[PDB]
Amino acid sequence: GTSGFQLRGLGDAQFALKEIDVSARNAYGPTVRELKETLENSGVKVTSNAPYHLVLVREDNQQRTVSYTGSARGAEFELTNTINYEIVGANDLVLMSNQVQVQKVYVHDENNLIGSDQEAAQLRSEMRRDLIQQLSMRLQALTPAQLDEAQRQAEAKAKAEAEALR
Repeated sequence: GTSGFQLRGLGDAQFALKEIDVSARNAYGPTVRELKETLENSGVKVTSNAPYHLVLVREDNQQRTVSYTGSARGAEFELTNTINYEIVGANDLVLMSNQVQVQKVYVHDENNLIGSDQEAAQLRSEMRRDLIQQLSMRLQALTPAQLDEAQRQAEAKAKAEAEALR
């Protein structure tokens, strides 16, 4: 009677990358924080020792008036968020760089002439979702091959300039 058999029920899935470092450049914000959480909770292990580094360079957040499309006194507010990040491989060399953005608009009522300004901060709670959901996704559509080649071609270019000079 042999019973050298294991169980089943593997729901875990494999990804391209399996380890990645979550870092930020110049201070730190919520974005880099939720990144680490979302990546960890998606099975990804985040280490300091990862071969590829995600570094978020800056986080911008635009509040401005779009004015009313007409001759009335409506005029709502629009919010554009821009999160810049870079993919650093080896030698502190940049493999690729990208920024993600989200554009929301605020509901402005005449009765809420003042309230709309106070409510505008309430959206901010939800804006926090947008960034992470869409930002994270790029990390799934990056493959080790793209990262490896991005280093290689960069090494060639950076060094080629050195060989060209003198």
